[PDB]
Amino acid sequence: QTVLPFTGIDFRLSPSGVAVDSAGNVYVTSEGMYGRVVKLATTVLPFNGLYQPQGLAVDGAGTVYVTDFNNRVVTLAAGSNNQTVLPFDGLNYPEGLAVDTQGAVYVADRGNNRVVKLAAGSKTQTVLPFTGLNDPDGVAVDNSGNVYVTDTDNNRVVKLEAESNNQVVLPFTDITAPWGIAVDEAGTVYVTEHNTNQVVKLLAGSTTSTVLPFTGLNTPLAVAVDSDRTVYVADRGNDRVVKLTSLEHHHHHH
Repeated sequence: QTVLPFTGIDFRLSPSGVAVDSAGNVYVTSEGMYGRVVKLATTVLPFNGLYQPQGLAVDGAGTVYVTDFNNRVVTLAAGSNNQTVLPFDGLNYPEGLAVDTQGAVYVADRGNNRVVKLAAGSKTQTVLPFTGLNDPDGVAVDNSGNVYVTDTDNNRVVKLEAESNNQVVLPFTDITAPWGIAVDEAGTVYVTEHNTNQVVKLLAGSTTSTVLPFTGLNTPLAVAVDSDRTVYVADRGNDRVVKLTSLEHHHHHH
């Protein structure tokens, strides 16, 4: 277990989201009235007008996607100084955000109890056929197009299967108010919760989740997983990002 050196900044880090790109750069949303996206290669990315930024994601091209409480999703192409606003419509306190391998953008529109999707280049959104959501917070999408959502106020993690289009509840053990979510290349789902200061995982097809051996955690809000399967957690209560390196047999990938 390692604390990332987010040093050389004036402001309180106040992490609300974490993401890792191809090259191991780590991106964090810094949640204040003045919002920022910070990158540890420490730089503050040139986003303008972020107000309490929440979820973020980064795709294979290095484009960074961020939701905030001005009810929008903004993107910044790699290197660019001009953000664009994606044409989502009618968001209400969007929290988690995910981007799939085809560039579609998924937003947990928490205030509207829904997950909305915008295909790449599109300008009309679709509401995904989830049922019975109640203040959903985190969203993730795996390589097969399965969508996972932390349905926070129903104390469950749901998965919209791409093959059946049916919603199923994943067997996480005694989960309460799940918040952050991420999915890795093997379909392992990682979740944080408001209730317990634990980060838990569930292997694909497994019947029991396990607790990851992090130690110092206070209020883990966000989780990300890199291609080595190292896990990163926004440990909000201690103003830091912690990572837990995977076993060596996971550090081969192409």
